Amino acid sequence: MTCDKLPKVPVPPLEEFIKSNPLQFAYVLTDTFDCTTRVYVQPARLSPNQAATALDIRGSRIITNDFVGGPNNSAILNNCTTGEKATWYFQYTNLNTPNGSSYCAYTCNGEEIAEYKCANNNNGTDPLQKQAVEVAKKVPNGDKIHYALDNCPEHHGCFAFY
Amino acid sequence: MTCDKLPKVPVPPLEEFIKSNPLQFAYVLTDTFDCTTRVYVQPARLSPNQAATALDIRGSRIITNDFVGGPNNSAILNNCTTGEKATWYFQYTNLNTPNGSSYCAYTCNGEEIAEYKCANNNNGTDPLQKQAVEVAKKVPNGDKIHYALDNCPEHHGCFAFY
Amino acid sequence: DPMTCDKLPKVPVPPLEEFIKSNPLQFAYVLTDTFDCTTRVYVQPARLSPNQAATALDIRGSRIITNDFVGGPNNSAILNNCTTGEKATWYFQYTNLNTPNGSSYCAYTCNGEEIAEYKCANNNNGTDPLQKQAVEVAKKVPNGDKIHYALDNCPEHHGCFAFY
Amino acid sequence: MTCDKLPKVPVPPLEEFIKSNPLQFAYVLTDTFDCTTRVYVQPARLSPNQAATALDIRGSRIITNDFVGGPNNSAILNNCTTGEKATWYFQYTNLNTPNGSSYCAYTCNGEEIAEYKCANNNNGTDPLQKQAVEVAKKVPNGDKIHYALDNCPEHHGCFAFY
Ligand SMILES: N#C[C@H](O)c1ccccc1Cl
Ligand SMILES: N#C[C@H](O)c1ccccc1Cl
Ligand SMILES: N#C[C@H](O)c1ccccc1Cl
Ligand SMILES: N#C[C@H](O)c1ccccc1Cl
Ligand SMILES: N#C[C@H](O)c1ccccc1Cl
Ligand SMILES: N#C[C@H](O)c1ccccc1Cl
Repeated sequence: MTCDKLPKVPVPPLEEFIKSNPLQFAYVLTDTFDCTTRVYVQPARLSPNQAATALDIRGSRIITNDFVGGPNNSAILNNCTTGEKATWYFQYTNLNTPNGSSYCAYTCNGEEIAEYKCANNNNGTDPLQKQAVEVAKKVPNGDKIHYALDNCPEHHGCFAFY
Repeated sequence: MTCDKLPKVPVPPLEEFIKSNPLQFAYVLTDTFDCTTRVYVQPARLSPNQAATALDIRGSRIITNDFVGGPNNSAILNNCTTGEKATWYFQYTNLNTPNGSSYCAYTCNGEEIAEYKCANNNNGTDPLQKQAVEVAKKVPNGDKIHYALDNCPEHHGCFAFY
Repeated sequence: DPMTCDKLPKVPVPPLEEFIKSNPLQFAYVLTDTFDCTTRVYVQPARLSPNQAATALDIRGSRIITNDFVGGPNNSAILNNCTTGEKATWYFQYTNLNTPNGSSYCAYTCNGEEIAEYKCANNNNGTDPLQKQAVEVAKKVPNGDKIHYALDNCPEHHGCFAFY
Repeated sequence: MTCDKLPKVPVPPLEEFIKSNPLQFAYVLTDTFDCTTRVYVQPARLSPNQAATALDIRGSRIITNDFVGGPNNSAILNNCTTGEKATWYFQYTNLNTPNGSSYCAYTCNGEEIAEYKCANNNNGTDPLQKQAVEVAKKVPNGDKIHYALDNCPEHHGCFAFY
């Protein structure tokens, strides 16, 4: 019921995320991540630190964050444009089931939730995702968590991009 | 000698491209693909057509194109914002060698080259890439082909994105 | 250097007289194909206009698109399409009007962080160095890859310099 | 009473016409210039001949004519689309009074009036315009001269254009 107290499941291996690509966010907190597709990328061959990268794609705009594993099943995201760091966790993951992939992740401002991202590739049918969203919405600031896919731009022949 | 007569090698399996991710374009024709990172994405689980997607990323800007195989070792790209189609070929591919990946790809305007993209993840050291560029530069419009990675924006903690 | 449309420069809108003294201009770079082969003429408000909105005329042969405009906050102009009633909020990336080498500017309207339309006008055959740097910057924002040179393969004139 | 004998007042300086912009035609002869707004444009900076241009605007359509001074207080118009020439005169002008601007202009087919255009930006209140029209109507073919602004298309937020 406070953000610091939410579940922290192990971060799955990178290949599980790459196999899930692409995902879309069904629920988010700030309207930044509305109408958004997530793609995970392995580190560049010549990258010395070997950090993987999350791509958050909204139409023709992309947000990029390198990420590396931290303590307490955290990931630390490095905004590629800004240099800003955030500590993220998974509330749960459920990748590459026979009904597809879902997960919900979050980052905190102490006991409040600063950002929330629930991703899937199965149109929101995972029963885990339903229960996770209910829990998150009761954490302080969680009232802003909303369905992210309601009035999105029309497509021009691509399924996952517009 | 003319664009319509350039080599057209078989398109590698999608897995070989995804294993190469991310790449950058070392040589391009127009200014569009300067300072750009390419990421290949598989089709969304629920996509009926199962077209894969090419992501061309330059800072906060992304250009997206679904692609499918066509005749004569072609790929037909569908621009995801416009629905415009372009027929592309590979001049050569050399993916996932012990020295990394490279390829050069092109699209024609009759006998002229309209666009050219040479990708790698090994800082331009594949000897195939140098010979391919020297050939393409001699095709009509090919004089515009240029090194694409001078004076690109500075990074903020990520190796492959900015 | 600025990475999204919402972050582009917003210079002060010059007095309308500076635009009218620049008439007519042509668009060298645009985003959609609507404003290819296009000449711009600025018109003061009609004497009897209730709101004193000036008008931008975008002329392409025998066709015209018209937008009333008025000043808004943050150096914006709010445009009112006279045919449709559609409104849009425009800014100037830069203006360089009435120099000893003529006039140029680049203006834009955003769809949030993407550029929705772009219009680089001049009357000096695209020689202003500001215009080159501006175009390069605007192309790099989301959707800016569509910005193109607008004056290739336009219809032949019949004896008028600026209209066809 | 004959078109060739109508008054031919001096063509005012272009600046006086530009200061009057925009005008509308209250009376015209043919159907062509019903529901029409007139805007005058100076020559382009790079025009070698330095001819100004009259813009006749009717919704989304425009007729354009460069014009230059000729003998007898004439203007010679050059249609920018068709190349057609016509010799025009002013019956009177009354630009930039404290009650706004009006004028009446004409072109002849010998003794007949071929086209007539009375412009104003004061809703037709200049007494000169009334007397001019009554005179022109008595010229051969002047029976066709009519009020031009009756059943005009509805507007969408602009005063002078639709
Ligand atoms: N598979 C799947 C989802 O339907 C989807 C739709 C649009 C964009 C991305 C995704 Cl994953
Ligand atoms: N590996 C590698 C390359 O150096 C590189 C640098 C920057 C962006 C992408 C790539 Cl592939
Ligand atoms: N459309 C358009 C113009 O080029 C413009 C840009 C910015 C402010 C006003 C105007 Cl009319
Ligand atoms: N002055 C000038 C330009 O060359 C020009 C050519 C054609 C139409 C308009 C303009 Cl401004
Ligand atoms: N109204 C009118 C005429 O067509 C005209 C246009 C420009 C200059 C002179 C004249 Cl008479
Ligand atoms: N001022 C004035 C006139 O009433 C007018 C109305 C509509 C279009 C143009 C003009 Cl000048």
